[PDB]
Amino acid sequence: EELFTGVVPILVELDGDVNGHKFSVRGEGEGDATNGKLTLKFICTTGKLPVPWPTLVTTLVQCFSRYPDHMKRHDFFKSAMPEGYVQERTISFKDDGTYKTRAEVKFEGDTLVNRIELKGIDFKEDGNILGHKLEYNFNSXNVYITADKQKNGIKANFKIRHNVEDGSVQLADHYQQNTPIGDGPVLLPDNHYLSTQSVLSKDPNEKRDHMVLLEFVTAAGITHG
Repeated sequence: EELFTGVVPILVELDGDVNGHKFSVRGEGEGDATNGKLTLKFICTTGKLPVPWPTLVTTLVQCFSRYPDHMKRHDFFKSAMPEGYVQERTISFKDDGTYKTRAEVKFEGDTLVNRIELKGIDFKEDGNILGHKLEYNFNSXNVYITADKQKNGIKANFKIRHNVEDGSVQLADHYQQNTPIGDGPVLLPDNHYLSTQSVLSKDPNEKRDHMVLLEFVTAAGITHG
């Protein structure tokens, strides 16, 4: 019965901890899955953020992807709602540290809500992350999604290339698992991918450390006939 017909509003709240630097982020926006489009505004609610906003983009809602008319049959993310789903990820940054995230994504009335715990261990103090040496952009990936028979959900891995201010690239190898919150009702997709493209900006008026994030996601990689 998985119904994202509207433009559904979105809350994101993350609580985080990197090398003992506690912090909290809040995101409000809206998303239209019909058009694979979404818009979001993230504020760090503990003053200054201790890492680059781009490292958090993956972590900070794949229910919003456009799945073309013939591919609805393979949209786990939606199928799993409103009960929702759990998205766990381990993100290792080559020659630097690591993130564990665990996050619960679900409806709460009108709103789609993504609540996340993130803990980052052992990052170099003059590293590219801890030292905010990363360009404020985010390059696009086509993420491959594959059914997990056993845990009754999906998994994914991919390497994000973050651009560094000196002209080099910071690898962030992502590994991800999703598992529904409820029991009984979900769609397990044959492999396919999610092309996802992102634009980071700033609000002219916003005093707090923040990110504006526009984002466009469509699914493809099944074809038929």
